[PDB]
Amino acid sequence: SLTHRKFGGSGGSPFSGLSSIAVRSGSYLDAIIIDGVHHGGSGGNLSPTFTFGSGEYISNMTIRSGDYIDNISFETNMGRRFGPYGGSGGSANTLSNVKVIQINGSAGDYLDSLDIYYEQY
Amino acid sequence: SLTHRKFGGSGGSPFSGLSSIAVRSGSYLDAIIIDGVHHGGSGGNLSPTFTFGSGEYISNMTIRSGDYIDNISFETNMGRRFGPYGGSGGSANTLSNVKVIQINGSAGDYLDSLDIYYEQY
Ligand SMILES: OC[C@H]1O[C@H](O)[C@@H](O)[C@@H](O)[C@@H]1O
Ligand SMILES: OC[C@H]1O[C@H](O)[C@@H](O)[C@@H](O)[C@@H]1O
Ligand SMILES: OC[C@H]1O[C@H](O)[C@@H](O)[C@@H](O)[C@@H]1O
Ligand SMILES: OC[C@H]1O[C@H](O)[C@@H](O)[C@@H](O)[C@@H]1O
Ligand SMILES: OC[C@H]1O[C@H](O)[C@@H](O)[C@@H](O)[C@@H]1O
Ligand SMILES: OC[C@H]1O[C@H](O)[C@@H](O)[C@@H](O)[C@@H]1O
Ligand SMILES: OC[C@H]1O[C@H](O)[C@@H](O)[C@@H](O)[C@@H]1O
Repeated sequence: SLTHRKFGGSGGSPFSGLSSIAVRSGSYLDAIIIDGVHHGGSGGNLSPTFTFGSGEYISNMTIRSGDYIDNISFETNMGRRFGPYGGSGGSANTLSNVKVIQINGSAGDYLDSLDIYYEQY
Repeated sequence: SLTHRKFGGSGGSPFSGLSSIAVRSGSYLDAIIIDGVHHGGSGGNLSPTFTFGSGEYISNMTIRSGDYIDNISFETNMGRRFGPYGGSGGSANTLSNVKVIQINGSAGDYLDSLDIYYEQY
């Protein structure tokens, strides 16, 4: 069962465990790079790094996918855009009015899958 | 609404967006360092870095807290441990039989709070 729990007091300023995303891409996403840590192969070309500012989160994302992740694009609450990166195969799915919390997945020579954890508004 | 959606196919090796954790600790947790990104103050002492392997996740976690986070320890599904680090103040809460997805929180000079996102089995 997916949940969250807060521990501790009311002070300080909020932070997120997710800080940056880049991809390698060609016809597919060869790799996703999350907070600098590479997952996937060495093919394609490396994208610039998107670093989240304070309080900035993915609010909308379009992923093309089939057996792999073909393409990713996203927009943040601050109206900044990443991508599209990758190719034109697969089929498209969109998340809208969300707050992405975490990205897990699976990868070999390419990025096979993404598990997006998010809050749906 | 906290939610998960998977995109793509069945192949490759699993990875988590949450890759590494270290802390600065003394009496309290002065800071948590998530995938190399520092959150909190410069006091206490820097712990070694714990880095997750493919398919590895925090399965049990004990947090002592009060006004701040006093202490953290955890165990993984591969029987590895981190901590305990910090002091004996505050009171303990344990998450048992979980899969940690994300660690967010709030920090100033110390780690005021943690907001742990997880699957509860
Ligand atoms: O993205 C998969 C594949 O696409 C193209 O064939 C090239 O850009 C490769 O280098 C890359 O590995
Ligand atoms: O995801 C890679 C590839 O997987 C399958 O072969 C199909 O869904 C394609 O359209 C897609 O491009
Ligand atoms: O990443 C694409 C492909 O790469 C490798 O061949 C393996 O890791 C497969 O399981 C995976 O599907
Ligand atoms: O239920 C998900 C989400 O839906 C809307 O955005 C609002 O009603 C929020 O209160 C709520 O949390
Ligand atoms: O952890 C809070 C605080 O605890 C002790 O007083 C010392 O270890 C300090 O350096 C540290 O900042
Ligand atoms: O959390 C830091 C500190 O906050 C309060 O002072 C109490 O709950 C203490 O027991 C605890 O050590
Ligand atoms: O982190 C402990 C403390 O540090 C600073 O004084 C501020 O950021 C406070 O809000 C916070 O509670």
